Amino acid sequence: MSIIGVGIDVAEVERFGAALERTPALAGRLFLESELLLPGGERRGVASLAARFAAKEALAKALGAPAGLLWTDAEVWVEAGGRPRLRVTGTVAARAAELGVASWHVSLSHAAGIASAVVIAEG
Amino acid sequence: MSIIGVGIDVAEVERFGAALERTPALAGRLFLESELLLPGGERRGVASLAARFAAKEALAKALGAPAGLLWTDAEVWVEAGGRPRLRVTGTVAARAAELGVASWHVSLSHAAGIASAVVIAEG
Amino acid sequence: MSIIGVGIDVAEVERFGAALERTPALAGRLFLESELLLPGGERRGVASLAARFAAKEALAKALGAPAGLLWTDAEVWVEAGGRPRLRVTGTVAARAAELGVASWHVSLSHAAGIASAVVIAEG
Ligand SMILES: CC(C)(COP(=O)(O)OP(=O)(O)OC[C@H]1O[C@@H](n2cnc3c(N)ncnc32)[C@H](O)[C@@H]1OP(=O)(O)O)[C@@H](O)C(=O)NCCC(=O)NCCS
Ligand SMILES: CC(C)(COP(=O)(O)OP(=O)(O)OC[C@H]1O[C@@H](n2cnc3c(N)ncnc32)[C@H](O)[C@@H]1OP(=O)(O)O)[C@@H](O)C(=O)NCCC(=O)NCCS
Ligand SMILES: CC(C)(COP(=O)(O)OP(=O)(O)OC[C@H]1O[C@@H](n2cnc3c(N)ncnc32)[C@H](O)[C@@H]1OP(=O)(O)O)[C@@H](O)C(=O)NCCC(=O)NCCS
Ligand SMILES: [Mg+2]
Ligand SMILES: [Mg+2]
Ligand SMILES: [Mg+2]
Ligand SMILES: [Mg+2]
Ligand SMILES: [Mg+2]
Ligand SMILES: [Mg+2]
Ligand code: NA
Ligand code: NA
Ligand code: NA
Repeated sequence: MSIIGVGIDVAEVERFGAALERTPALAGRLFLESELLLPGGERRGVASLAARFAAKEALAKALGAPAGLLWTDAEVWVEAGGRPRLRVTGTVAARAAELGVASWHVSLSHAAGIASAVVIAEG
Repeated sequence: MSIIGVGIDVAEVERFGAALERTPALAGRLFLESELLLPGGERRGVASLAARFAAKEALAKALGAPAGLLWTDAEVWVEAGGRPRLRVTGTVAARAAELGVASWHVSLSHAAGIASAVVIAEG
Repeated sequence: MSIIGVGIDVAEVERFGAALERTPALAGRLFLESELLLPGGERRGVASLAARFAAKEALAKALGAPAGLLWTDAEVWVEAGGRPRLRVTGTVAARAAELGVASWHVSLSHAAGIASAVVIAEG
């Protein structure tokens, strides 16, 4: 295998929270039900959601961000140890197949009011 | 192939714009004519230029930033879909050959007053 | 080989400096003697240390951040040309072996009050 694409994205946490609050429908357009909850069942916070949004944008960049990708066709899930993972379906899986992507790698960070993500697509 | 180097760079957009304005000659030392324009023909903005500068610094880091690299020997170009790409020539191509680099991967982001880039060299 | 993990981390420089000053013992828990010095022998500054901390956090993320990793078992060292490198020992080396990691790639940046690092584990 080799690298097919890389993406980076930085989101301003305050700006992202304001966007979610402005339009009630927005959270459900960007996130699956599972992404909106913490492992315990509590509602996921704004910085953590902003990092997940950054991850989806970074994923889109790694694929050359064609038209037709659905936010909900990229899912950030979490291993027991706390590690974030990408699962792709539908439109995002189809674009990944066009490019030959077999494996996804992601990391998230949030500090100083910004949420950051890096995504590497390999295949 | 495998990874030969990775680079990251973050630039403060306001500081970068101030530098360009202070010294008229600076833009032409850092950027090719093509990089200074948008696809339509309009002049590229400061945040976008700062991200391109960050990309060139990240590229230099991926190569171990030896003396003798010219800014103008790294070019950020843009696919129809909007995706940024690196093309290397001259001094930067020669250093890349020393290390066996065959492929370049880049992504750019700008938010909250900062421009960010990640570059991976593979070969 | 292929990619085993990626990590990113962003640290607020001011917050990190305040933490070091608050607890004298903290620097020695996070850093080896060698990391606390510049090539010349002078004491390494706060932004540079914050970037090294970010690197160790990014490394931990690339390995899935299990319990039991020691800060001091990840070392940032510097090539003559100025390039940062990772050397892993003990607990961090053992976790890397569990995952099959043969090679480490790191880059650091600090601007606009934030220190950033990206780490890729390959094997
Ligand atoms: C293009 C997009 C990925 C950019 O991400 P963003 O977080 O909004 O903005 P960022 O500052 O982080 O990134 C912008 C950079 O990404 C890069 N980018 C743009 N198009 C890209 C593509 N086709 N592939 C890879 N990278 C792309 C560019 O380098 C751009 O900077 P530049 O124009 O100065 O060169 C994003 O806006 C998007 O998903 N496009 C559609 C917008 C939209 O309708 N929202 C999503 C729902 S469909
Ligand atoms: C070295 C250079 C790449 C750093 O990038 P920058 O955007 O200016 O500063 P950043 O904060 O983002 O990066 C600094 C970090 O990059 C790393 N860096 C320095 N030298 C490096 C090299 N040889 N290879 C890879 N990374 C290097 C270091 O880890 C450094 O942090 P540290 O000294 O605390 O360990 C950059 O200053 C440069 O191009 N060097 C020459 C300066 C110059 O004259 N300008 C360019 C025209 S020649
Ligand atoms: C988990 C840890 C790596 C996070 O790094 P940080 O710089 O403190 O915080 P960041 O904002 O940069 O990163 C947080 C993100 O990292 C990711 N992360 C958490 N656990 C992870 C793990 N097991 N593997 C990979 N990434 C992980 C998550 O995506 C998290 O965001 P989310 O919970 O919203 O999804 C770090 O706190 C740590 O080393 N854990 C132990 C804390 C500690 O005691 N200090 C270190 C001495 S043992
Ligand atoms: Mg963005
Ligand atoms: Mg953004
Ligand atoms: Mg820099
Ligand atoms: Mg910088
Ligand atoms: Mg962190
Ligand atoms: Mg952090
Ligand atoms: Na499916
Ligand atoms: Na040439
Ligand atoms: Na050892």
